[PDB]
Amino acid sequence: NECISVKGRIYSILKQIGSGGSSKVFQVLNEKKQIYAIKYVNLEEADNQTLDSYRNEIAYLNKLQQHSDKIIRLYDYEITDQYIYMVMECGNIDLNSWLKKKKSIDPWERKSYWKNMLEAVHTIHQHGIVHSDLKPANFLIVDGMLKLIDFGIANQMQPDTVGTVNYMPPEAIKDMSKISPKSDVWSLGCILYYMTYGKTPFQQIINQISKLHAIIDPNHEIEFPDIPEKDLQDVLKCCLKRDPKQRISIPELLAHPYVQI
Ligand SMILES: CN1CCC(Oc2ccc(-c3[nH]nc4cccc(OCC5CCCCC5)c34)cc2)CC1
Repeated sequence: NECISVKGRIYSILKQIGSGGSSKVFQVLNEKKQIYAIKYVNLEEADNQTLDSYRNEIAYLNKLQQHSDKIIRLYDYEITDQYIYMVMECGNIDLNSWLKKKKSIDPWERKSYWKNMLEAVHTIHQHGIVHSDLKPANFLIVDGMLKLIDFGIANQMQPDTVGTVNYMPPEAIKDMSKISPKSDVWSLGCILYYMTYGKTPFQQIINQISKLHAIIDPNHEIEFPDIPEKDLQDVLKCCLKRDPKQRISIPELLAHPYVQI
């Protein structure tokens, strides 16, 4: 029996669903037994740039509430010099844990999930935000629809019940600015590829250094096996174009036959 108090309201912890460096996400219940997700951030041992990323993430989450329902709802928040408490809507499961369960994915559900992802990422791009680290763990399944959890400004968190380089665009590897909204298109294309063939475009390469070479290698042809949905095979080919200027954009993806027909 452990509780959390946010802006006068008391919440009862069900379980810890996520943990990072200084952050924790809990599944909670209010006095009316309504479910919520609370993110706790310990600021006692936090630097100026780490503090600023959490401030910028809260600000953008609050602002982008009214612009799209495909962005996680932030009902309330408490921020002091010692901690951060964020009262958010609780989802059923994240897209990474849902896809790891394998099974059979319906073409109607995959198309509906892809539309939600395009809308969420489109909304953040319109307000000058480029995620740059999109992965299925950044998306949540709530009321049968996908919702974007974070905008990639603050630190990423691991589940509770090691990250990936599979969704990293070739521009980010060719660099170290070349990062633009097109970098998120590649990462979205990798998630859709995983939703279509049951694996990411470079999942066959278990080695991580040999994987990084394959993403930037033009001779390393990405396999696109034939499927009944021909419009789906085209979006995947257009999203996974190594040249960012030749790669399809979000406004072009929203007018593509795969989401319109
Ligand atoms: C492994 N397991 C976990 C619980 C459950 O799935 C989730 C339920 C709720 C949620 C969530 N709701 N609101 C949320 C608001 C912010 C963050 C959130 O999670 C972050 C982190 C949680 C673990 C996976 C990566 C993202 C949030 C998310 C996963 C079933 C599977």
